[PDB]
Amino acid sequence: AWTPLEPKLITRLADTVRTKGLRSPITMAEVEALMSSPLLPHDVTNLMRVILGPAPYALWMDAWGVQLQTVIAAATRDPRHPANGQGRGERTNLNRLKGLADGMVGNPQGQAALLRPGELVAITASALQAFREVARLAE
Amino acid sequence: AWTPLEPKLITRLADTVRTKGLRSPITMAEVEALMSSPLLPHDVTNLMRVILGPAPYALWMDAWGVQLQTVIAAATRDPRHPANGQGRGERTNLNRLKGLADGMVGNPQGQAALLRPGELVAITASALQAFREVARLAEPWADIMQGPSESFVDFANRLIKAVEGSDLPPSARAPVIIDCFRQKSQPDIQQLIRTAPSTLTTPGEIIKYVLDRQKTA
Amino acid sequence: PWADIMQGPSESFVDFANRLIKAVEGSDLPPSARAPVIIDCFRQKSQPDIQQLIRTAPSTLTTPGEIIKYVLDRQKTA
Amino acid sequence: AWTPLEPKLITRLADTVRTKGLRSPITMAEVEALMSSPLLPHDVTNLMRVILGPAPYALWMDAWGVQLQTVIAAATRDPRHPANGQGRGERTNLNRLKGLADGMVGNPQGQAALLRPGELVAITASALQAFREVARLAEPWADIMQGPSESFVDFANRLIKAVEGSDLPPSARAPVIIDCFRQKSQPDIQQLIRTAPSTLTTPGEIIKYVLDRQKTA
Amino acid sequence: PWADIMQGPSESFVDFANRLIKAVEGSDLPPSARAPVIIDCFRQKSQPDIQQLIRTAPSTLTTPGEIIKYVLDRQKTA
Amino acid sequence: AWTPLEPKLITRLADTVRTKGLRSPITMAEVEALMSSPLLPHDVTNLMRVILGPAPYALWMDAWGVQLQTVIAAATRDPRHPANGQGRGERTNLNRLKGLADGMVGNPQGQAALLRPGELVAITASALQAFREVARLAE
Amino acid sequence: PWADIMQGPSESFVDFANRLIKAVEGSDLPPSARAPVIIDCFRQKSQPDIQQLIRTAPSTLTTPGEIIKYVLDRQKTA
Amino acid sequence: PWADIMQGPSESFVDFANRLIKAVEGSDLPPSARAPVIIDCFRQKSQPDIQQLIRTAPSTLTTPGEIIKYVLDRQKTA
Repeated sequence: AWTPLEPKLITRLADTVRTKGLRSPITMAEVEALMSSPLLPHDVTNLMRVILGPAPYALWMDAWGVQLQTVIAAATRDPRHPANGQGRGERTNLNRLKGLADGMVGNPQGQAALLRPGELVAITASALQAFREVARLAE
Repeated sequence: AWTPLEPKLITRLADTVRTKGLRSPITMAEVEALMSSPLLPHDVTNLMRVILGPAPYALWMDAWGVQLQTVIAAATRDPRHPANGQGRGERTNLNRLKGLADGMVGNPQGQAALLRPGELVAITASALQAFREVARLAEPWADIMQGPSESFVDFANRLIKAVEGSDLPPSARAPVIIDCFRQKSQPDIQQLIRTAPSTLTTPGEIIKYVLDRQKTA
Repeated sequence: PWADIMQGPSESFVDFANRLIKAVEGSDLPPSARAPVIIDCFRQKSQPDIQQLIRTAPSTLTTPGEIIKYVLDRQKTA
Repeated sequence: AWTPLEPKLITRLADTVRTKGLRSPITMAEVEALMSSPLLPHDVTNLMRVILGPAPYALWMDAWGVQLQTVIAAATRDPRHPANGQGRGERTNLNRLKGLADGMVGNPQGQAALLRPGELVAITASALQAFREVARLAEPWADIMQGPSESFVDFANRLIKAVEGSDLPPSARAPVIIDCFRQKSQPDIQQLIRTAPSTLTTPGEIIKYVLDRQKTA
Repeated sequence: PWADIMQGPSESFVDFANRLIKAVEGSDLPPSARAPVIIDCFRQKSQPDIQQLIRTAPSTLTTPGEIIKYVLDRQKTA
Repeated sequence: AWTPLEPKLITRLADTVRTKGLRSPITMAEVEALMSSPLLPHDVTNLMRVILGPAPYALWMDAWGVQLQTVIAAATRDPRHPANGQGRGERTNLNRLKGLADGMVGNPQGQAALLRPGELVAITASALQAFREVARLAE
Repeated sequence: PWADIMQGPSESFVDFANRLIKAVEGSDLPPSARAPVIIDCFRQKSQPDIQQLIRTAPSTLTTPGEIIKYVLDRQKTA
Repeated sequence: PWADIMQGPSESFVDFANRLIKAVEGSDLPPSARAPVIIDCFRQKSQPDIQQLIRTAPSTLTTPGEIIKYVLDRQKTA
């Protein structure tokens, strides 16, 4: 069952990003805090939509896609990925990682249903690395 | 059994709407948050009464009625609506959707008793769409120019804000943002983007390139 | 007093509408007489530019929300 | 049996391209006309040699090769191509499409002998798309303003021309034209469109309304 | 003669409309041709301020009474 | 079998419209000339795309749609329309008149296959009336 | 003579490319030596603004058509 | 000391590059840290004309030799 993040925490994090900036160690610590439980693509996408401005959000979408592509290359380079399965029918496509696959587009409940925990942690680590890249790039 | 929403959350949401406005993405996220569980007409009505001013509340009542009427037209166009039933005796009238039917007027307990979960989710989605309409209505991208003294990140922020908070379809924002970066953004940056040895096909990539090769001054 | 409310020369229209709806709903009128009074106060107050904007409405506006939407659409940006 | 195109039609088309340019809708219509029957690689090659200058001809050769390569990739991605056959011995190589295969180099009769009708129509569609690309490349909407002394029909003509002859998708031209009518078109017409008692949802309707209620001067 | 009627530089609009409607209805035109003629005479006579006022009508005026009402509403008080 | 109109005649008509205008009696006579044989929606659409500028073309699309809608109202008001049939399965929808129906979008050959001669003459008369309206409106 | 062709200070690039390709293809060179000569003449003629524009090409341009397309995209509008 | 090397107002760029590469390679840095340091010293030293010339590089320069070639191509002849 999907539970959304508190809008109070999200508002506090957005104001933190607004006053301290993207690169302060306190901001990265707060992001790591709100990045503790494995989030669904819907959660991370809406979180970055709210806390980041338009141009940093575009940059972050780009960087997140690139990092997820690196993850999928490593996944096709190793059939023992915690997102993959043993047979070929469990291979994870980027539509399933970005939340674009069938039964997931716009629906967080179905998303949480079909996604694997390894998928969730890989998406989360990818999003964190992308946030770091964009923060280092913006300023 | 009906449980009311916390007045603390409602007060925080009202102050959010008061400071950030109706159209900010944080405000829409907060509304989506408080719009998570299917609400009864009483809940949504009181919520909009508290968070919205008088005139936005009138506009929202209008828009909610229109959206509910579209829903009821789709319902009479398909007898398999999750609010409808199979026989004709379960057809859902607008008095039952707006909470005006018998046994519901002013009583949230009876409301929660007689209403269907499909009814609740349809009412909730209708109210969310009406809120979006009123927010877009209560408060121009093609008139945005980069000032002679303005930096590029401020211009990009302003332009992306005005383009995403406009009436364009979602699939037409990126090309418009790119073509506005190319034609606005005074001729130094125009020539900087023009003479790009690589092809830039995303606003983020254009922003990164310009920030790298910009004339430090 | 609702019948003394005018839209100031420099005031925006949403502020005037907020003030007027507040004073009309927080008054001694019956509940069934607030909407017609709000409409007829939008038409006679709300300084003559918006008065003419509401007068020359190709559609018939029969609700304060519809009048507010129409005026916000076609208002003179300034 | 191969029949050449009339040099009279080719001369008329060449003069059309010379006076109107590569991108005019009349020129594209004339090209579509002379692109009606499926042409052999010899025909299209000589046609583009005659109607196009040297540099546009080089560009067109490049673009035609790229489009034919995309076609051959789709062909190896589907063994049911009207140019392909069922067995592997009918697979169509680019030497057969560009007319470079054995028994075809320089000979249009042998070309017409060995080529398939699906091959011909694929070559023809590829050449048409390549011509469109080169025409769009050989010769900005968001920078168009209505001059202080310019009439409104001239401004509308210029704007619609620049918007339709641009890189936008076909489904994004009407909203862009409308929103450019509203934000460009100096503030007298801006206020004239703003105070429209009816909702104008088409460039033609906006043009008609403005032409009716415009300030005669 | 109806086709020689012009709105004087100092004349009000209701006097001009009265004179024009009088001369058009008391003439040799068929009954089914009076309203279009009165409208098209309002549009081409009625000195260029009112001409532009009628031209820039967001609504379509299809009756002499409607044109008279619109002009009386939005006329330049002087 | 579909045969296109000569680009030479179309070029001459376009230059006629360019020099004489839309409303001259010679221009209307030339349009009536090129409107002699019943044209398919593809033909009339491309013809108006070539001879008319962008804004007159938008106006003409609007007017053509309105006139075709009046025709379809008269058609549902009389089951004996030369475009209609006797049974209800031959009723003509606006997607079939504007060339938007199935098997017709972008293909003039299939268009000529499925269309009726009554359909063609109704489309042609509608387009002529729309051209007259737009010409009277433009100047 | 192809080796004497320079892009004038006021001449556009498409005219220069047309003139150069004409003079190179209508000359005594073998057919297999025209494209490299056209490329190397684009690079050394075509006054230093376009020279630097071609020099700083992140991609490798190996055809006169590709060079023409690149230059037409990134040229200094003036 | 490498971190004290600046390009003089009148000094050419090849002399500055020679001096900087000499002082960086003949220093106490590890071998794997010389190229990034040379690049970042080209970018921050090398007086603001060449600084802006390197900044506005449509391509990404990831080697001291490539930076030197680019600057020598597009340098202001004087």
